[PDB]
Amino acid sequence: MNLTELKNTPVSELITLGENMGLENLARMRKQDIIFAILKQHAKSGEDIFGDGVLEILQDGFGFLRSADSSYLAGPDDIYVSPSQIRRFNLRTGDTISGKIRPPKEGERYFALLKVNEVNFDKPENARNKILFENLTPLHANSRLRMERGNGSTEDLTARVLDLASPIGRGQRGLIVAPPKAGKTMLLQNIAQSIAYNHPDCVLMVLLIDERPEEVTEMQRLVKGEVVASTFDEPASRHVQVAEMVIEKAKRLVEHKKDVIILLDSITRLARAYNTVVPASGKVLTGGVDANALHRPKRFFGAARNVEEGGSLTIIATALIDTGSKMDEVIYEEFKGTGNMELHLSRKIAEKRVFPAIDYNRSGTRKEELLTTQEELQKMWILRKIIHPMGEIDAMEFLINKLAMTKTNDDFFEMMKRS
Amino acid sequence: MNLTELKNTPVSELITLGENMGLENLARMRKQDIIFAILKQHAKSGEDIFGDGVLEILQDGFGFLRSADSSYLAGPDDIYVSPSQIRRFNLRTGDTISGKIRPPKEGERYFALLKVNEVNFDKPENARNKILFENLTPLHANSRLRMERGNGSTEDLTARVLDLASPIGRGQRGLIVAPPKAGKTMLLQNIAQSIAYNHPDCVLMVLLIDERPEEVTEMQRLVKGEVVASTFDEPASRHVQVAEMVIEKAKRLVEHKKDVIILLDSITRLARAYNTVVPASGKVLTGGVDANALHRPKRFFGAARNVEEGGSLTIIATALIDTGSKMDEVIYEEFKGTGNMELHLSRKIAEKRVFPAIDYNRSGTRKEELLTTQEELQKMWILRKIIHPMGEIDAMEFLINKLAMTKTNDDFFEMMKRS
RNA sequence: CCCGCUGCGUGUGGC
Ligand SMILES: Nc1ncnc2c1ncn2[C@@H]1O[C@H](COP(=O)(O)OP(=O)(O)O)[C@@H](O)[C@H]1O
Ligand SMILES: Nc1ncnc2c1ncn2[C@@H]1O[C@H](COP(=O)(O)OP(=O)(O)O)[C@@H](O)[C@H]1O
Ligand SMILES: Nc1ncnc2c1ncn2[C@@H]1O[C@H](COP(=O)(O)OP(=O)(O)O)[C@@H](O)[C@H]1O
Ligand code: BEF
Ligand code: BEF
Ligand SMILES: [Mg+2]
Ligand SMILES: [Mg+2]
Repeated sequence: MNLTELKNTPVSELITLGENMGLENLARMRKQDIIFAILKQHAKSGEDIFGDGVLEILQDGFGFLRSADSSYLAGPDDIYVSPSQIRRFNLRTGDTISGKIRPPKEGERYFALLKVNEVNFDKPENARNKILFENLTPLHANSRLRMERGNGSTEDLTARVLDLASPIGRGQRGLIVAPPKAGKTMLLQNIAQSIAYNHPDCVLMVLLIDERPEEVTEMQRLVKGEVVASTFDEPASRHVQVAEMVIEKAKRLVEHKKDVIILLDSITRLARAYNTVVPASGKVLTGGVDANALHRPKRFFGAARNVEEGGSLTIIATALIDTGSKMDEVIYEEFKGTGNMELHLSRKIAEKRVFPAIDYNRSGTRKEELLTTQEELQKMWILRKIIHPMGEIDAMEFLINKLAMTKTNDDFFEMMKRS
Repeated sequence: MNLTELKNTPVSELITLGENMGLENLARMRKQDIIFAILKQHAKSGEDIFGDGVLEILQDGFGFLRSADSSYLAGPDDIYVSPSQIRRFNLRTGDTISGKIRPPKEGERYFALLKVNEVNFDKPENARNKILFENLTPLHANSRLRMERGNGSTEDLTARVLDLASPIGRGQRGLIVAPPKAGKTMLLQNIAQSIAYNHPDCVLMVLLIDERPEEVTEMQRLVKGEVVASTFDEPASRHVQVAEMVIEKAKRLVEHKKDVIILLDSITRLARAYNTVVPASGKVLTGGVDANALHRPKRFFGAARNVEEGGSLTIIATALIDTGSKMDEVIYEEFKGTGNMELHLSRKIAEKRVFPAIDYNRSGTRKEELLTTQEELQKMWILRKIIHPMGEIDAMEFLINKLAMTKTNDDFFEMMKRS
């Protein structure tokens, strides 16, 4: 029992609940009004009411608990938190809070809360002395996020090729670059499925920025976890603040020694939104990029790291290259200077239609020896040496038609060694 | 005992110290409060507290001894030095001062220095009669900094190739120019190891401006010297302040006839920070560079020189090219006009996964006859004549698989002359 | 030969 359940419950159920116990209503107004009336009558009955939300701090000192359904923006229902509670519990923006709430008093249009009992999914006083995110000691990615599933399915081929080309570890700063219609979004979907299957302990938060609504619905339907989105019909500031809220929530989760994974549908459009919202400095680089536009995107992308104290933040963002515009090229080569994993998809392999359309020679990760073991690293070395002389197309066809009949990558390696 | 000595000890040790013979405390507050309390009680005994720092002189006349843990920035404990002491000892910004401090009394908000005992690791009676940095007569580099080792290991190979392409001397202005992912940071790490092993007498300082925090941790746990860092999380103003503090410290050390070596993880990011901080003048160069933006980067880079009076300052920095934005192109081609040593790494050799990915033909140093012997220069000329016709990837493969079987460069030259 | 001390425009986006 909490505010969220009543928010997501069907209108018929809540109208019946108000009808039998409570004053009758014919439901001539909005559902939120009926929810407010039900909350009022339940508070009058004397029963405590629960509430949940992700905290966002305002410049005055008070904060609002935004809801995930509204994609963490302001809305009609936003629990108010006083600066006194924030100071007492040392809360920061992005800290999810669950606790007892109260209906608004006179002159108040938002619910308030009197007690908290779940701060970032644990007992609240643990927030008294936790090490801050910027105070953690970062490290190179040590643990490996194996995307391989071993079921032998056709979609498992993309995960296997991902494992072979550019290994992904915990705390990786990854980029997936390709021209449009080259297989980016479906690669992200396959990555999300592999994460959900292999690594259920990780907190997967798929963030879509400046993307088509149909893809938003597809992600919400076929992804197990949390999906937040901001379609392309929304302003740039919308995308900007959604991204800030998501990254702050991820940082707060990491502060509690959690493994957090974020999949970004496109970092190029996030950089474009940041450029649009940035004040003009009078200096413009190649393309339309403002000189000071890329600081905040750099911070957002570089929030991903491997923490020695425990937990990690992985970010896998897609990007556009070879689109005929220097904006995308400069964005890619500027985020190439801060990322770790790089995966290239080429339109030539996509037109030839052999999927996944991965450019093996142009894709790799930094410090692969820290993820793969010695024998696996040597096998990867041999495979890359064999693949490199061949072109992209024939190498991809040879690899795909060479590991398809093999269930596991280890068996593929040993069969390469045998033959 | 020093103040920094109490900083470096764990909180448990200092709280036990404060509990066994000092006032009892259960440590409910921050560490700095305990440090202040124990220092005040120790001064109340009638003895003398000690401390140390690096001097930064404010525009009003007084100064503060910043600490390395705060990246030589304003922290919550900075020993105050009166203008009288500065005038007495002719102290300038960046001087490392160690001496007797006193606790803050009423009206005093930070610690204060009353007696000094060491200025730049020397008695304070030598700083009054020294020659300022700007008055030292500059000179071309004469003493060679041998990066070679007798190990024969693979990691030595890179250093060896450096000794063949661009010899490095004391007082050089180095530029490791390459696109992203070419190998600049690993090459800088190898240079740091070579400096630490071959030349332990040189003062090695590593400056990382706007780079990955994991690389900062790797430098800290790998470099045998001093590491000062400012990751991309910080703004450009912090970057420039840290840069000026480091360069002032290096200049003060050079004024005492010391060999100082500075390694810059990226001079391009420093130039970008200076461009963002500089006031607009209405004139913008191609690529988005302000017209008056590169003067201070020029001063920072040209602070490196060989001093005839004794000592030297050697700055080796990494730069960026082929990013797709002409900002980096103009920055590199402008720093090439104020440097001595250029070492180029090509992205395509890196994609071949052949390391080091040095561009031998585009790499060289100015006035190499002053750093090498006659026979060594003759052999280097012969090798360059051999290498020049062949392609860059072929050249690097030939060089690597030719000097892999020789422990030193002399054996490589002997086997090339013989065969 | 006697002297008063010291926004937009342009540029940058731009080939
Ligand atoms: N593994 C795959 N199998 C079949 N088609 C694919 C695959 N990956 C991508 N595609 C094709 O890509 C097109 C859409 O591009 P998508 O993969 O969603 O990334 P993006 O839209 O970002 O380019 C679809 O028409 C789909 O047919
Ligand atoms: N001497 C070397 N030996 C082996 N690998 C190297 C060497 N130098 C660079 N690399 C490779 O380069 C990657 C790191 O590149 P880095 O130097 O960080 O790029 P940048 O020069 O743009 O900072 C690592 O994954 C590493 O495998
Ligand atoms: N006539 C020459 N003989 C030998 N070396 C030369 C000659 N002219 C230039 N160099 C080489 O060029 C380098 C200096 O170039 P410099 O003339 O300073 O460049 P800039 O033209 O930018 O001033 C020296 O290291 C030297 O080896
Ligand atoms: F067409 Be997709 F955006 F590569
Ligand atoms: F990718 Be490197 F930092 F240029
Ligand atoms: Mg897409
Ligand atoms: Mg680097």
